[PDB]
This record gives sequence, structure tokens and C-alpha cells, in this order.
Amino acid sequence: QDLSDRYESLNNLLNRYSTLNTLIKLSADPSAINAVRENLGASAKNLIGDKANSPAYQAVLLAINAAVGFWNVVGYVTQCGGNANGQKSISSKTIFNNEPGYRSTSITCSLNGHSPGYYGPMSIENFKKLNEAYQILQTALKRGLPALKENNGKVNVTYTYTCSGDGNNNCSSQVTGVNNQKDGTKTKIQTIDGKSVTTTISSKVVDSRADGNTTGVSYTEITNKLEGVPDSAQALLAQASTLINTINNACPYFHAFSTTTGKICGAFSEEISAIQKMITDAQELVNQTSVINEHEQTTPVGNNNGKPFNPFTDASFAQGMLANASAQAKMLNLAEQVGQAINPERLSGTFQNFVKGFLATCNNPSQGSAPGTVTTQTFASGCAYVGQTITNLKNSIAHFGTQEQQIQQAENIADTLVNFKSRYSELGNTYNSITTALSNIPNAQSLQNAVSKKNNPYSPQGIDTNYYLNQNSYNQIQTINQELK
Ligand SMILES: CC(=O)N[C@H]1[C@H](O[C@@H]2[C@@H](O)[C@H](O)O[C@H](CO)[C@@H]2O)O[C@H](CO)[C@@H](O[C@@H]2O[C@@H](C)[C@@H](O)[C@@H](O)[C@@H]2O)[C@@H]1O[C@@H]1O[C@H](CO)[C@H](O)[C@H](O)[C@H]1O[C@@H]1O[C@@H](C)[C@@H](O)[C@@H](O)[C@@H]1O
Repeated sequence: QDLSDRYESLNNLLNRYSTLNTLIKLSADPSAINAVRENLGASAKNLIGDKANSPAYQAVLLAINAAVGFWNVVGYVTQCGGNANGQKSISSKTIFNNEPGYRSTSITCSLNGHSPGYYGPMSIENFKKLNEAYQILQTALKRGLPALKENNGKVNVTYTYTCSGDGNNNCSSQVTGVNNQKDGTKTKIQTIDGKSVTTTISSKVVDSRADGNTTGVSYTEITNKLEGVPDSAQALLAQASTLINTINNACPYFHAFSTTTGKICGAFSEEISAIQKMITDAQELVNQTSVINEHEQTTPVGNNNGKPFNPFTDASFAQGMLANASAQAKMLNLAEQVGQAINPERLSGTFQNFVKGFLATCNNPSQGSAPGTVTTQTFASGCAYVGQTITNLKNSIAHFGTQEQQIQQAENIADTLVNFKSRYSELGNTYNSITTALSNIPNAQSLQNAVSKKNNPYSPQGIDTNYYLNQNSYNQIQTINQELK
């Protein structure tokens, strides 16, 4: 009926009025503002300092694990080969160790007679980039990711690959930088995510007839040791980004899922799309960290010398407090978005099957294997704890409800303080709208005292009007409103 709508609208406005009235009062009381500030600094600590219990940590971890896991699933079908500078080769076998190959802990790039590129074999230049990102990630994950507040942790990373076959120049001193291919070294300063890392490149030739060589051919083995690689959230998401984008940029031929021959960037476009979005949301989330750290909540507000707190003039801290609280809300929203992108309960079709049946599983034999473990059975499965990270992310979000409420409270109070005059007018304006709604309901003379107000020229806080709610009238209004229907 018409009248139900009038009672519903009025009940809602009375709820709003009462909440705004409370926001005004909270914003004029330093002991309440201080408790909300303290709760806000404590949630920040949680988000940025904790692991298991931080949705921010779990969302970063999930973005990283999705990328590593994607490669563990599709690597073994992805074709690679050729000689340096992305050139076609005749007989170049280049093997990368600690990679999820078909029944192997290496991937063999041995596609001869076809020019590397889009819908062809991945060039060795791209595989070298992909593989370095993958080794950094797997090494960092085995050791464990630091909390979002530790941005200067470091890891050492070592990996090896070999070249064999007549004319293979992917391990030549020209390409590696070493003094002598048979027995050589080169050290340089390499930039990774804006940091300087020391890199040591070693080269040796193992002759076909050397002791311990069961392969029946001569090969060159190249060792890359990176010391001091950054393992921060930021740096590892950059590596996850490099890994996924290098796969997309190369878009290589594969040869095996809903498709069993094609190009990786096509048959797996939906998965790539989700994982890029996860990395980007996680990076934006990590960017919110710096806003949080810049606006700390440790100092009590209010004047300490007897001056009553005046919200019009004594609230210069509120802008920082709003930036902080808004940035923490933003971190939660993004973390939730990382989770939604890959959660199999929200997916359908071949994307759901890829996630449940491949990405989120591990074929490694056993408490499962540690993170960063590659075995002869990894291929076609994620082996990156992706199923359990989805779960730990959903759970950390659900158990962060306490802090989510406190973040909301701080956003509301800080917004009020930043905009005090304007929020205090809005209270008055909500009053005025209620007074009209009241005047336009039937026979209801005894409800017209539901709100009232009084002048107070003496407020030491500039709060020259007091706003009231009559509890009886409110209750009656609430009953009447429920009783339709
Ligand atoms: C090709 C090839 O691998 N040639 C290397 C050779 O053995 C081969 C045996 O694998 C196989 O059983 O027979 C084949 C003949 O059909 C091969 O020849 O082994 C020798 C000695 O161990 C390698 O030579 C040495 O290492 C090089 C870098 C150089 O210092 C030599 O002076 C040293 O003796 C030989 O490698 C090739 O050597 C030539 C010069 O003879 C060129 O340097 C060439 O670049 C080089 O091949 C390259 O290095 C290989 C070790 C291997 O990684 C290959 O893929 C790469 O292209």
C-alpha cells in the first residue's frame, strides 16, 4: 500500500538520523576517537604484520601461487627451441633444470626446423626469462614469504641449464658473457624490481667421454647464481607478472583439457586473464600499504592541556586517519577480488575444470611435499598449494570481521571529522526531512514528537543544536511499519 511505503521510508530515515547523531557525538569525544584509532592501528598491524590471519598476505600468496601453478600445469606441453636471438635451429637441444617437464625435473627445448615466435616454439630468450622468474618464485615460496611489513628480505637463487647438439649457441660465451665457455665465469650487477643483485654466471663443457656423463654427448652447463634477490610481496608479484606475461607474450605452440593442440595464449586465455587480474589486484593492495604506513594512529587526539576538543578546529589528524582507514578497506576489497577470480564455486565450464582438476591439485608424492618442490610427477598439476590458499584466504577474510567493523567505524568517524560542518548540517537536514514525513502521515498527532531539537549557545565545541529521538514514538512507528503486511 501507499502507507507502508511512508512508514518504511520514515523508519529508515529515523535509523539514519539516529546513526548520524551518534557519529556527531562520537566525533566530539576524544576518548571514543582514541579507542577507534587504537583499533585501527591494531588492524593495520594485523594486515601488514601477520601471515595466516591477514587477508592481505593470503591474497598476495594466492596470486603468486596461481602463476607458479599455471606453469606447472601447462609447461610440459609447451614447445620451445631454437638458437639465440629467437632463430630457427637445426639441432639445438637446450634443457632447463628444476622445471616441470614430462616425467622429468627438466624441460627440454628441442623444437628444430621452426622459427621461434607467436604460435611457434618459445624462443630460448623467452624461456630464460620465464625460467628465471619461476626459479626465483619457487625458491622464495619454499623458504616462505615474509609479512607485508618486511619489504627488504632477500633470498639466494641458483639454477642451471645445458646446451647440446651441433650448432647450439644458447650457451656460447657471446650469449652468457663468460670469459671462456669450457671453463668460465662472469659476475655482474643485475637490477631486479629496482634492486641491485649480484649475479654469478658459470660455464663448463662436459665432454661425451668424461667420467660420470651418462648422456653420450658433450654439453655445456650454465649455472646462474643470484645473491640478494628481493623476496618482498612487491618483488615476488613482479616476478609472477613476468612469468605470466612472458607466457602470453610468447604465445607458444603446444601439443598434447578442452583443447590438445594450439597456442597457449588461446586455449588458456581464460586462466591467463584471471591470473593477470589477481596479480594486478594484489599489486594494488600492496600499494595501499604505503598509505597505511604514512598515516600512523599511535598518537592520542584531543588537547592535553584542558582546552575542550573542538571538531571544527582540532581535527587536523582526521585526514590521515581517513586515508589510513580507506586504504585498509581497499586492501580488504582487493583481497576478496583476488579470491573471487579463481574460486571454483564461482566458475563454470572448462575454467572450473582447469581450476578444480589441475591448478588446485598436486601430483607430487608425499603432509604433502613442501612448496617449491618439482618432481617427475609435477607436470599437469599446480603443486603450489592453490586449493588450500583459496581456503585460507576465504577463512582469513571471514575471521577479519572484527577488524572490518573497526575499519568501517574509523572511516565513518574520520570522514565526519574531516567534513564536520557539512556532516552536522546533514544531521539537521535529515531532521527537516523527518519532520515533513511526519507531518504527512494520518491521524498521527501523538507521533509528531518523534524527533525534536534544542538550541545550545554554550557548547565549547561549536555544537549549537542538540538533536533528540523520542523512544516511544520511534517504537510505535517501528511496530506500525512491521505490521504491514
Ligand atoms: C657439437 C658438439 O657438441 N661438439 C663438441 C664435442 O663432442 C661432440 C660429441 O658430443 C659427439 O659424440 O660427437 C659429435 C661429432 O659428431 C660432437 O663433436 O666435444 C668437444 C670436446 O669435448 C667440444 O669441443 C670443446 O668445447 C668447445 C666449446 C671448444 O672449447 C673446443 O675447443 C673444445 O674442445 C665440442 O664442442 C664444439 O667445439 C667447436 C670447436 O671444435 C665449437 O667450439 C662448437 O661451438 C662447440 O659446440 C658447442 O659446445 C658443445 C660443448 C655443446 O654444448 C654444443 O651444443 C655447442 O654448440
